[PDB]
Amino acid sequence: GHMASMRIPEDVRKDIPLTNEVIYFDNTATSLTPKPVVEAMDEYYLKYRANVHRGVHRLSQMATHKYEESRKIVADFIGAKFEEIVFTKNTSESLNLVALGLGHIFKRGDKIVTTPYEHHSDLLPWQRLATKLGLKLEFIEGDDEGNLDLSDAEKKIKGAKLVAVQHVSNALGVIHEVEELGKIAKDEGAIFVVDAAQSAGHMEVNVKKLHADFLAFSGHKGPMGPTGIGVLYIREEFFDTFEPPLIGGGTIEDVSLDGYKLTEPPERFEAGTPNIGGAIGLAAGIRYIERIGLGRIERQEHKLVKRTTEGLDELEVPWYGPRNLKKHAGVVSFNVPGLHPHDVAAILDDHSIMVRSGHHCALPVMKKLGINGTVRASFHVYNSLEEVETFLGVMEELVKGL
Amino acid sequence: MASMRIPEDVRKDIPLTNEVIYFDNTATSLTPKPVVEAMDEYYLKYRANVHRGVHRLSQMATHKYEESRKIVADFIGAKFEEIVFTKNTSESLNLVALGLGHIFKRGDKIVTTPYEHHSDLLPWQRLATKLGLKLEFIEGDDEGNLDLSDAEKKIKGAKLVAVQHVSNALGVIHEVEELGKIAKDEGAIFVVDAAQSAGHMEVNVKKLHADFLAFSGHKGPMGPTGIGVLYIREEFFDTFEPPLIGGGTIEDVSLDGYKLTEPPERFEAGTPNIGGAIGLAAGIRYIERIGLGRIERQEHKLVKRTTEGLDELEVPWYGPRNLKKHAGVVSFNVPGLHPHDVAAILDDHSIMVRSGHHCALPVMKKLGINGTVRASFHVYNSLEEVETFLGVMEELVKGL
Repeated sequence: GHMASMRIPEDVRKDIPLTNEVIYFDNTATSLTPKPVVEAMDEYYLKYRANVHRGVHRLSQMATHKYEESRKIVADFIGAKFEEIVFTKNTSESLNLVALGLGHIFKRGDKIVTTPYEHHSDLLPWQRLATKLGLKLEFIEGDDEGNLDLSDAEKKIKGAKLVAVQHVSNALGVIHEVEELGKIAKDEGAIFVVDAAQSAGHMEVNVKKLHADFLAFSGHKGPMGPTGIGVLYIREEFFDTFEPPLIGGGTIEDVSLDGYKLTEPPERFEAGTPNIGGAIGLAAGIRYIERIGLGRIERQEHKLVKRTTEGLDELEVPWYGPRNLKKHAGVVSFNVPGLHPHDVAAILDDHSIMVRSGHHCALPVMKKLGINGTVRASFHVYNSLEEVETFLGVMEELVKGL
Repeated sequence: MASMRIPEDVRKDIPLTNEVIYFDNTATSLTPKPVVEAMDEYYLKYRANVHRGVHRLSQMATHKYEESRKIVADFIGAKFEEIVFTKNTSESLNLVALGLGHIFKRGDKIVTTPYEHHSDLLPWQRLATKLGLKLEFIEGDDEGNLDLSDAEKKIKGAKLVAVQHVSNALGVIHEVEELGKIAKDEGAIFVVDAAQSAGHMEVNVKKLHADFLAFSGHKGPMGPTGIGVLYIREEFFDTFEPPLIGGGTIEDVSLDGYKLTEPPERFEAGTPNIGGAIGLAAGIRYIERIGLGRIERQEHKLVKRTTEGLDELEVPWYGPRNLKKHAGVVSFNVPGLHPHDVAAILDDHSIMVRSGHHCALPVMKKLGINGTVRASFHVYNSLEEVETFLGVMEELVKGL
């Protein structure tokens, strides 16, 4: 897992056939998958297929070893300990598990604080908890670009029980000052939860630097892994507090008809046969990312955002999110005046340019901006400035087409 | 179905069959190349998120994801909207218990079997503890046979009944049709753990009288890991509270609240295991080409010869002696040898089997044993393999 010499983006594109067929700017929805990751999964399926849990036999020994290796690889990627990594199906499961597993700690009137730009998965579970338990759900103030008011964050966070924030917005591309928010939460004694679904694999994600108590991410996005695998980081300090929401096979020490005994993390939290192929694929993605380097990925994406946003300004096409590109990830949301985003996306698709349109599972963002949705181009290290120029040529013809 | 030799033409698609004698199918099945091919095709050729995005990749992924759900629905006799994707059976079962929790009142009763896998036991125990419910177990014998009279007595007044279709530790095939009729007569919710029956024999929600049913793609259906199914009968759509909510489960949201969408999306939070659903559908299509009939027949042959062969060697084996009630699972013990040791020796001969409690401690405690060695099959296993196995077991037993 060390960086290698390589040409970006050429050397990455070589491993991804779809890059030869379409201009894929829908990375926020899901990334394209490199051949080495598919080969790693295929190897499991065809060469060492077996359940884990240290079955006596050789195949289970090899699957168990690779599963464990994958969990270590994920731990190392985010700066956590092996035992603090739990595998889930996606970020959404991970976040819901936090709310279910911590539900018992709240008293009527306690406070939960989040941002107004959260993806539905990092809003709904907290709304349900607040409604059921009579809690206060408060939102840090921010502007239409996604920039949070840190003075308001300090006020809001004081006396909060739990703070949940996204690292990067999937609709705006704003990169929040998570390290600062985490500091405020820990200085105020609040539990700090981070939705890293749009940051992981696109920039540094480190639990210690973020002051995270819980952190969630999805394999299928930035990390260039498969679908059906997500991660939930649980800081060891919460092992005596967090109630496993899902229990059963693989989570126990002892069981009888009258009760049962739970084992230790991380198995205590992983009920049933895990997504063994998916964890292996994710580890593979992470290794692939490590070879490239998160610094190269960040830098490439910034070049793409810079040219895209500048192009759109030359076309008088309004774009959303921060103007300071230092705080803008590889996501450019925009709109063509007079045209519904779905129509724009359709035109782009006719030109083999894949973008997403709509509310992006972020209705409160759309409502705050007073818009119905946006068109969204989102990048990864394999996207090229040439593709951005094709895109801008198409948007130019669209715009002139009135 | 397609004309093919069993097990030879299935074996041709599973390279591992050339390396080992795989008798740990109840843990997980081996995966045929066409299932891996279907998933690779998704990853390399139409990789995208679903939810009907405008772009062509999303249109194709969405089409294939919907197709996969229909294939699953048809495999178990359900409707499209009643099929919810989960990571595995365990998640499925946990979701039932969490999603129905609100309907219970102190003193209501849940009934299950004493042979349940932990995943079909612990969620009920927890629910019973949290809410102050009665959790009762149907009496039965050491072979796995339930006492249907006692079942009648216990199910009366029950709010919810949960049973496994087939035991992963004993191989017993329960009278699920009969139990479900009883449950429905008594006004109880009927939940079925089909993890061990799916892909090995017919599983039909209408015949079983299921209100909820769970299974795992990685077992009998010859699908990938990380994909499970939770069937929710339409009658419960507005009763079942979705335990996981978020992306993809809504019609509208605002800072002050939300409204959920319709099933099945209402119950599937976040990006689904698209790859895994497509793989599972591929496995179900592969199974269907073989035909469940031919699967069940091939397995009965292997069990018959195995159980006869062990009888010859005076090696005790567990579960029903009546083979019509005995699935493709044979648990046993070699007297004077711990099951892990038997498994290790077998492993030396390239025969893969599992040993231990099989996530069924109550079975082991009921039988007065520490665990068992367990050989389990699928349609790709052969009688020649069983003979090789019996050969190794004979030599072993002979080391008096």
